[PDB]
Amino acid sequence: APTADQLVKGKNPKLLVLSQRPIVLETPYDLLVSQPERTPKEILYIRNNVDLPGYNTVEGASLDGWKVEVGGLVDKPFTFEAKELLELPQHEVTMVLQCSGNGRSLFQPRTSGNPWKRGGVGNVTFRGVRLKDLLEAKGVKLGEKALYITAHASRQGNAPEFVRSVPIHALGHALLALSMNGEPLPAVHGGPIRLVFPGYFGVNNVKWVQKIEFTEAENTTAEQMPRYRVPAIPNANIPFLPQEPGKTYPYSFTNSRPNWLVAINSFIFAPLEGQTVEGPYVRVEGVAFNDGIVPLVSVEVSANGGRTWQQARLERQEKSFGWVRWQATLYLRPGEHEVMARAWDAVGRSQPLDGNIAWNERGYEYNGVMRVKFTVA
Amino acid sequence: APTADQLVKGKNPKLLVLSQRPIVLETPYDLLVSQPERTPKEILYIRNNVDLPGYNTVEGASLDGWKVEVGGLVDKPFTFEAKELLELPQHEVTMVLQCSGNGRSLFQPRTSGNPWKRGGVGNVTFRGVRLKDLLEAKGVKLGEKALYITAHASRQGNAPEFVRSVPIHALGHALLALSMNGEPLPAVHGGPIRLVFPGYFGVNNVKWVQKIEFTEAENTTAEQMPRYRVPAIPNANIPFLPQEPGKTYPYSFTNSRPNWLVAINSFIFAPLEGQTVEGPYVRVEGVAFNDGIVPLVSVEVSANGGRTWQQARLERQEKSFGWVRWQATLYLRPGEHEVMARAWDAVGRSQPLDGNIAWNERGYEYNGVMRVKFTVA
Ligand code: MSS
Ligand code: MSS
Repeated sequence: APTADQLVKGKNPKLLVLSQRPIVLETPYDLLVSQPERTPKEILYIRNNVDLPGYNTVEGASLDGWKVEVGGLVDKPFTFEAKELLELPQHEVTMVLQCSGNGRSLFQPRTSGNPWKRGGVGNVTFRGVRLKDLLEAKGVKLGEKALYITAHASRQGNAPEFVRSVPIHALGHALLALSMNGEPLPAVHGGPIRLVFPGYFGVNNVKWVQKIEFTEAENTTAEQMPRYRVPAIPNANIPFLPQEPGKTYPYSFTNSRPNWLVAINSFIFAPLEGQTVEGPYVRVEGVAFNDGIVPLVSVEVSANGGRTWQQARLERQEKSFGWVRWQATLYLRPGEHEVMARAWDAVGRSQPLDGNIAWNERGYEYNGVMRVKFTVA
Repeated sequence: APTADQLVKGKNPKLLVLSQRPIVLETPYDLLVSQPERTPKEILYIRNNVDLPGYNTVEGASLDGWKVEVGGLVDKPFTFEAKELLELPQHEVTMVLQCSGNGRSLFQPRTSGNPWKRGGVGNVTFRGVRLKDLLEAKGVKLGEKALYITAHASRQGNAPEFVRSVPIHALGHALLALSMNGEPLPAVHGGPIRLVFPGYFGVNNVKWVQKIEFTEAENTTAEQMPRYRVPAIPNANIPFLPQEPGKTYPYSFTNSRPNWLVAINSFIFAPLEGQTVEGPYVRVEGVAFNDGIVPLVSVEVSANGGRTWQQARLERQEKSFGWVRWQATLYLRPGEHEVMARAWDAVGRSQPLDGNIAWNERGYEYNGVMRVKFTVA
């Protein structure tokens, strides 16, 4: 019954309320496509597993008294006040912030969790201090056994824990974010301080970060195992181990992998589903992205069910954690049509033609080839 | 100075001698493409790391007295005579047998190791007893901590060890091979008994198998670490972690993955490089394969540098560990042309447009898009 603006001060009233407690808001697709360069805080999706009491606003939060512990496998563990970061060199990164569960509702049969369509994604700029720059300023060196960064959320207001482990390789780009889109980081988006890992799924970008621990192993909390994992052959070159749709899987550390690197994807922004569009030359537009480790090589479109794929034009060629706009202009005769889009990156990653092959019981990492049916007048 | 037939009795004299000691023979490409359904023993490539004395023939070897130990994390370790397998249910599998290093010479700058072009591959049928069927017949159950199959070669004739670990998930298809292409398994191809893992690189298919050990960890031999590995983020969804070409990498268990699942690939068999072919309709032929876990979705060809990709026709649609033949008939005007081929499978795997992005100092897992330049008359 409450609208998004009543749950979170300053949110657009049209955001879809997937959950009140905890707070989960989805961007309507028509609103998402209206901001193809950068998703503003008024429409950016929300997914809390754990609400921090009083942080349910798009307004900034005070850094005053916000202490962060840095420990585990470092030579000299230390605590810093967030305000110290104001004096350190700052960097910004434009990145796709996407929920592990975005696309969940496209799996069949229905999976468990927030029933996202494609509105659990945004493209935003975070600004703050690189974690490696803070360690350098403090004169701290990582231990040889440090294989993970394990980030813990604040538990202020008697909140449950929220603990995520990412690979130590994420230290290269890890960012203590103080700002989003040039403004104070919204409280509801993890203000006053969020640890962001560019090119990693949203779950890993810990809002209200209070502890940063260098660990030899993945943390053993529920939020790390069995949740936020997909079936896999560990350290083998297959994106996931396909399973029978609808079957429960016995998740362990040794037969499943975490939601970490953002799955390669492309979204069609124009035309929209069921739209009538004019003339014979139809300009198909969208966005594409990967985990930012390598550049995209192509985004390709098919209007003949994959018999032929046509290279689209990309807005930029260089790799990015942020999405890249694309367009392909197709000659189409009047009547019903269907266009599909697929991304292809420099290490050969692409999208499955049938996204349901990735069926998993909590419905993570959907990246099936997007199809749009429309009419040419 | 010795020809292939002088190093290994019954090999075609035209095989390329890459190494005498140990024995490494490469199939010339024109000979490989001449057998597009099944590679015969007369032309099949050889790569020994460790020669077993007297096993340098295409002739079969006696099973008499060949004892295999099965141990580690099983309830009831046991030893069996290879001849026992004659009485057990047998299965056969057609599979791509490809060296980890196939394509090595296409990396730039030059890497270390056997300078394969594309002739370190064959498509063969192995027949014997599934390892899981032997465990079932013997009434043996795997321990909960069994995470690897660790296969040891015979050390008869004072030979050095050869020890490979694969994931326990490989138990599903693991095969104790007694025959190849309907004949006694050639001694030089691991007769009288070879443990084969369909869809895994050649290195893992241990010739002259003497011990099969279920282990909690990868073995710590030189042949497991640092050799036969590529840089990676362990348990993250990227086929490898790209590195600067020509730079030495500090391989460990925690920053690199083994050569395990066969990398998705496609080879163009017709036309051949620099060939003149007739008329306007050019029939491009080749083979494609992956690790057999999922079907291919398409093989696609481009004659315009990737601006458009055209779906080829596949010989078969069902998944296979063996290669699948494909053909695309292209309308081409007279003059110089270049055709590229790319495979795409059901989980979205494809090939990098520039294979050199995978540069690694021992030159493993090359799978760059193959290009063939030819003339249309
Ligand atoms: N602290 C914290 N953080 C955090 C959380 C919680 O709950 N808490 N969630 C997750 C998730 S889950 Mo799924 O994978 S997506 C997601 C994200 C979201 O973001 P935004 O809300 O800002 O949009 O966040 C992330 N982070
Ligand atoms: N026992 C044994 N096994 C074995 C060896 C040795 O040395 N030893 N080598 C490897 C390798 S390395 Mo590279 O990844 S390839 C390969 C293969 C081959 O096979 P053939 O010769 O039958 O073709 O084998 C495999 N196995």
